[PDB]
Amino acid sequence: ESLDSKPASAITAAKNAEVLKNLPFADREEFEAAKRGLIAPFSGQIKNAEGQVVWDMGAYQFLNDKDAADTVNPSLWRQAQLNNIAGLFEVMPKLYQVRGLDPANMTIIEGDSGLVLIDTLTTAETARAALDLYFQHRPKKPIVAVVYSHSHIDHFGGARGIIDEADVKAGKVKVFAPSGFMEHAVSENILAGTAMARRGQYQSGVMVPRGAQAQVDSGLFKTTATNATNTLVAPNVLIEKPYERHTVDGVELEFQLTLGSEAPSDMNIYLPQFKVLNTADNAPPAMHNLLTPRGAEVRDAKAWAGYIDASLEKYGDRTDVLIQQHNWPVWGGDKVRTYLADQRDMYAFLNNRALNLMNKGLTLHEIAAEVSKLPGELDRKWYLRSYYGALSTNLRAVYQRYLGFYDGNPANLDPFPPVEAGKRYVEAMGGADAVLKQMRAAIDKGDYRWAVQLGNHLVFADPANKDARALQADAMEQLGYQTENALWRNMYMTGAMELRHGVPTYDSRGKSEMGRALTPDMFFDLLAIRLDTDKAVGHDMTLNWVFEDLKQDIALTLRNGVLTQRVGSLNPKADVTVKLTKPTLDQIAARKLDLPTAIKQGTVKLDGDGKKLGEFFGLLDSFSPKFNIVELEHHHHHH
Amino acid sequence: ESLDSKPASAITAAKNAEVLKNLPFADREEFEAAKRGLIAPFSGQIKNAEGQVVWDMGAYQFLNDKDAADTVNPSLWRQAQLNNIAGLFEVMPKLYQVRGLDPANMTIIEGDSGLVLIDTLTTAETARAALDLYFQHRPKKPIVAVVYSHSHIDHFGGARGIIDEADVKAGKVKVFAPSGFMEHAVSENILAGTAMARRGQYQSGVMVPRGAQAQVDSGLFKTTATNATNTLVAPNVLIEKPYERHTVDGVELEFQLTLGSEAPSDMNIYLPQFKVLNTADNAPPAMHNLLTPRGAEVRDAKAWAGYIDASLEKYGDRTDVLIQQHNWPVWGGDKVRTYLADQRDMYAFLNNRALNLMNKGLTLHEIAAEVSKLPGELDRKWYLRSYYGALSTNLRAVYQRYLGFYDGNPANLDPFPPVEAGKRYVEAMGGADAVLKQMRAAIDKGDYRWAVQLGNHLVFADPANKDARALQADAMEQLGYQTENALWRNMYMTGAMELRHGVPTYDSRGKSEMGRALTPDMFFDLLAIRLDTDKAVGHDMTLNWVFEDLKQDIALTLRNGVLTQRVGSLNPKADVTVKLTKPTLDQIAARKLDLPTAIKQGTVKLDGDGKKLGEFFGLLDSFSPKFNIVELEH
Ligand SMILES: [Zn+2]
Ligand SMILES: [Zn+2]
Ligand SMILES: [Zn+2]
Ligand SMILES: [Zn+2]
Repeated sequence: ESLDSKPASAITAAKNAEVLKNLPFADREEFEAAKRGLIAPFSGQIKNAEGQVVWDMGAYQFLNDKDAADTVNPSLWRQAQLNNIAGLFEVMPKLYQVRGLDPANMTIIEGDSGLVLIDTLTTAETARAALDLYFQHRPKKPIVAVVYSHSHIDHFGGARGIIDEADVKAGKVKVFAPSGFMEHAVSENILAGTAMARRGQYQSGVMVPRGAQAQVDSGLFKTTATNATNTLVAPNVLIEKPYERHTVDGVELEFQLTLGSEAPSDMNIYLPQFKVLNTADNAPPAMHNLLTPRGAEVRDAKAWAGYIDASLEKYGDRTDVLIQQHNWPVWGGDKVRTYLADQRDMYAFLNNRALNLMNKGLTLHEIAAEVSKLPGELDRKWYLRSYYGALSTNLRAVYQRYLGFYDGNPANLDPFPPVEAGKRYVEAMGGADAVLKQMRAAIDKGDYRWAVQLGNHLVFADPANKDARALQADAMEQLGYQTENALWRNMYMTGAMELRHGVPTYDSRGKSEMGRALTPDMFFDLLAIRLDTDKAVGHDMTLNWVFEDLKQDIALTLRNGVLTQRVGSLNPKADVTVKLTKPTLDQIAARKLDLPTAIKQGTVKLDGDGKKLGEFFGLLDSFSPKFNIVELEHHHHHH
Repeated sequence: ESLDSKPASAITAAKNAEVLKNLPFADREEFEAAKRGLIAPFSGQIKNAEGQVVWDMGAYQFLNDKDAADTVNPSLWRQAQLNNIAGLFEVMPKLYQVRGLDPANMTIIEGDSGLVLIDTLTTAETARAALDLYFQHRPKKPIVAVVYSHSHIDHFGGARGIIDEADVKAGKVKVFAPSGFMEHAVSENILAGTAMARRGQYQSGVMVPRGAQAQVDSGLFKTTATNATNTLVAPNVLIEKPYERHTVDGVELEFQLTLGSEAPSDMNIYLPQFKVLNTADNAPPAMHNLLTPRGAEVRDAKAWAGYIDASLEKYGDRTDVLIQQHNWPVWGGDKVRTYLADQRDMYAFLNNRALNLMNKGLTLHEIAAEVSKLPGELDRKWYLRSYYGALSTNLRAVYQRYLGFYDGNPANLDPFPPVEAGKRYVEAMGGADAVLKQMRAAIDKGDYRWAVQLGNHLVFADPANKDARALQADAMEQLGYQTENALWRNMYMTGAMELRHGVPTYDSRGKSEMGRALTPDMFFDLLAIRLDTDKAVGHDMTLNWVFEDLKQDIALTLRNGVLTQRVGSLNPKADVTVKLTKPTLDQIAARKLDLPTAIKQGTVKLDGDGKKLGEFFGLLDSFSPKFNIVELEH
């Protein structure tokens, strides 16, 4: 059994050939839209400080001016080609966009004295690159203001690389963000940080080679930035009312809060002076995720449809061009009004259809199996295809939002862990060889979906079974070859690769500077996650923390291996009281500055039992950024 | 193969016998607490208008003064006994509680002129009964004010039976509720209404007989009310700030918002004049659900722990007795301070431990499998046992909240529907007979957990396989006999019963009057759910609605079988414009008043294509309250 990337099976090739026949030949419409306003193309590379590649559009040349290969869904191939169109774009005079230099776009508005930006891209490196491409064709001006459209890393991530933290803290640079920005940005990207960043590798397929038999696109972007720096700079002005009008450097900004739709902290930006609506990631030219593969809170499709309709009503009649923080604009009022109506209907359908079927007694997987397509004319639009969000996943996500993972059947009340279930199922099926025979029967039949279910049990029962791994990877690859969903392709390709070759050595948060924006409260919330309860039991203690810089008191309590904190108060009977600054704390937990060294230097001043502070830091776990996904967890010692 | 309730197997009996040996003998402490302040006991029956039984404490006599049977977990049996203590209770002079006459409790505060209530129970029938028991021991006075502690049916459900809708709309009666009350009450109880009410029958085990081999308790209550009326009356004062002080009829009410913890719209009520904290359902004497079996939005354990700590700081030093909207109070500042600290730690552990393991790469079921108990002293408290919320479920729920149902493994990206998976698994295992052989092996071994997994595939592959159904029910019954979790027992017992005898004829929302509180916006949100997309495709239309009573305009749009609405606006080119009142609309959709009849009467006035309005109503589905859970649909 081979570990090599197999060609498309006859079944796969035939399946893709049939997709070619049934695609809307409306063609060039989105190509003309993606090309319109192109000032300077980009096909090059973005490198980091150490000369490592961060971004590379050149890797995708195989897509340009060529027809779809048998190993890639033709509809997916079309989207991939559109996403190859990168560079600096002029929407209108004074209104620019840098697209395809990062997963997200950067909107640049030319003000009276400087520049007003909508989003800062994913990394410092890509943010800098995007701004440099802009400065190659437009005069050098300072950044006067920044808008964070939502709490997603691809929008706030590159902030520090282009703006100064001190200028934001001073109010010199206005940084706008929707209600609940930090809370949600830190929960998603920091608190559940390690899990998300790793799961995200499957979503983007970053470590998978670029080619017709591997990584081709990610639906709303190509892939993610490698070997780069994620940053976080807290906003200065928060959008709290449903609508807020603010003018900065002679630029009229009209914010529409869209909380709990695409992101927990989210908003649209209307530009009155331009007759342009920036729909952030609320209406991209593909079905978005109600539940993201990387892992984040469920999204509300009802609210999402409501917010879209609100934009269509409030701005639809005064918008000449719709711009987004992913992909190309939509030109002309007529087209924008149709687009928004179509977008709204898609989210409303996802919600209402699932609730209709839920109330009929259908469970998550029954619902996903019964709704095969978008209704009426929605199935005929290019901008509504499941390139990013999957119809099945989104239907399952509505079920999750309203009811949860549990289907109501008590036989599913207490599922076994994958290894325990794997061993039992393999035995029940006649042992390893019997499952391998059935896997081969399924692959021959072209039932790749069943073969992956079969193989997963075997791989989890015995990760040392090489035939099981090769067959599992072969079936996933064929599934990836067939899928129109870019994210599903990426997940399947990553899975295939990791089954065959193991997990590649890469950490998305390696160079991450997001921990700087963290308040002491946020910081202790992370320590509460890091704390090893098993080790911490029998070590009840109270630690008081006084931040001389922030004039903030935190009462930390460790009880029964559980860490809780109180902001603004101090415990009178605290085992220890720690006097320091936020920077000093950062260094100690990041293992940059040693504890007795800080006491020696006088940066840390203790009152009471200092041993207790040392033992507290000894109870904290350190999360490895690598973890097995397609096979069981790498243990550690012998079992 | 038999359809009869089997006795406990030797394995089951032995397993339960061992539980008896290892339980905290702190006994009487919770019994003294549950009995304290009992004015008048209740063991009787509550009946509806038609003389049908609604509530019956008498059905649980088997628990009283008897030791746990073979067929019931002893820790569960203890809880069941405590939950049998029902009636009228005095916490303090002017402060009363009616407990065990409904799933929830009713708090009665005696004001200057009348009564100030905290919650109205689940149904009109139980609310009335509870208030009558109170009036048998205390003077007759009017209800001056009502507090809805949260958006749960067991708290707002009996409102109409004890208060007047007109008095609330007029401001004569003050009705307090936390921020987002109606939105969340309607979403949970109405929009996902049918699914929730039906799933709830498994959670409560309402249709399962009461006995040592069947329904015994529901952890925070006995079960739910049968053949009764759920009501909904909209509040008139909404608590929007984190803390709000309001005084009504000389009663000082201090509200603490606890949004997104136990319920999306939720709050605690501090009573300054009494030195009493009402923790609603935020700190009951059992682990609560982060994910409810009946189906609702995930709960935030982080926020939940944060809110508890905030109560402990803000009121802990000024509280003599803690009262709750389920179960008995906790007496004395020292005990209340320990309780709240314990409660907070439980929720914080659930969140933090799961996040710790999530970041270690553990998936939902691996996390549930690795954490077997609460840490340190938390495992030693009676009030922290998994009688209601399950530790496994709650850990799985934290994973759900942060990451979702999908574990990140692409082999689980597109699971087959139960029938398709059932057929494939059964075939893969050597066909029906081979699975039955393996099921029998599992049951003999006492591996009931594996037998239910095996049998589910078979029952879904062929629901006509009688041996598969009987064996599946037998295994679930044994699982029910073993469990400390009351909710899990109820679910297993309901499953067993329905596998053996099919779905009983009962609807929890049969007599429901909740649709009255619905705004036209809310009403059209329900119609959007009811709309049959398949039938509606090719019937694009625009319908304008003008409510003469409310002075509200609604623009309805049906496009590609998708129903959307705009509040406060009208479409100029609408296919039809409907002029009516909210009451008139209610009757048409409830099929009480016919369309041409309303036009004849002049209650419905049309402008444009009236045929289109008739075809619109023809596109609406009607949800049957009955649906198969433990076998394939119908
Ligand atoms: Zn986004
Ligand atoms: Zn984005
Ligand atoms: Zn309740
Ligand atoms: Zn509740």
